[PDB]
Amino acid sequence: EEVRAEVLHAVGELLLTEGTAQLTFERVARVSGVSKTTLYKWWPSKGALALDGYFHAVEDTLAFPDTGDVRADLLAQLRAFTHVMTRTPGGRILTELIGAAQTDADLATAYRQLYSAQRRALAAERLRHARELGQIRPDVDVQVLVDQLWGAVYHRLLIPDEPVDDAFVTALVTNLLDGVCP
Amino acid sequence: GRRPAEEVRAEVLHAVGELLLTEGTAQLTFERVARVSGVSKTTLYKWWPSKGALALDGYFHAVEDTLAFPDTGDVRADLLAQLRAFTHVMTRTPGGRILTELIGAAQTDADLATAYRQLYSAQRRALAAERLRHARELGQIRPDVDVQVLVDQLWGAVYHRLLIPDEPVDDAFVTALVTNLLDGVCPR
Repeated sequence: EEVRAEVLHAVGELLLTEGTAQLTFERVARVSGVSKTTLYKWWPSKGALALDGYFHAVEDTLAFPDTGDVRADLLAQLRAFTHVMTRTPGGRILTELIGAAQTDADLATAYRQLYSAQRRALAAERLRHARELGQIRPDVDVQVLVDQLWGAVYHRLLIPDEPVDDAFVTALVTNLLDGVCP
Repeated sequence: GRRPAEEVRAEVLHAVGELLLTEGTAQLTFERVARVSGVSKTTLYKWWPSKGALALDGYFHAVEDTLAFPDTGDVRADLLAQLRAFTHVMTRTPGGRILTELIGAAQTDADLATAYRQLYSAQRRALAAERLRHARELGQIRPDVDVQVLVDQLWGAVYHRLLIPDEPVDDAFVTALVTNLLDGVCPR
């Protein structure tokens, strides 16, 4: 049934208020409905459950605006993205998961299937619409842009040699849209 | 001192890089390095307080020459040449896996994360930012551009696609990273 909803909802609230440290099947099984091998059938791991619950928890906050101006909408989405990544547990949640995935193939697969593939598709989609209105050159690969935008933020988060601030986010978009050469 | 002592440090670092790149990080041990180099563990422990620091320092010096920045006066050509050597190292060498797994472990090991920056990433960044600032000083990059941001939009973009492979890391990807940035992605 759609009972998968109540679970995701519970997991989402937990993740956004305290991270994954105490995210257990037992606890989730109570706060919501029933475990009964269910959670295990739907979600084979703690990471799977975390990823699924996380995706749906930030889905709306991270949705792309479409007011006709790619610059403004990209800035808007990236700023909502950086707020989630730097002001809520979202950043710590994803970096830990990304970290663990480097030596756990199933978790890596789950990360892409329950979170990253969809996020990238959502970004590429908004980018394609701009590319249609001729706001982005016809020969530009939108998937590359995703890595040069959100990817860049992920990078500073994973390897914090430099801070993720609004100036950073704004330069990301401006450098790309206007180019860095004279 | 810093001569016969630095020579010794270099030999050890060379041994570390050789072992690390052929056998992987799990195989790297102080006992193994000491045996292979002929230098006592006592000395090793003094220079590298941990296995993490040992691996990172050896790794940085093993790829240094290969990842050095050409400085021919053509930022586009030099950037493409460096990103391609970088891509080769990260995808066609054990180096890619070695580094990504250290980045992964660093996510839950504060000390390793600190060593990763001090012995590898901070210096890689400075090397890249330096090449970029040079291009800016020569006028090939707008003077109001923050080169540190560019670092994340080039190498950072590669690391990202490498850490989470939803898309492939090939030459087309590499070339697009540079053209998008240098030429911009908006018409005209």
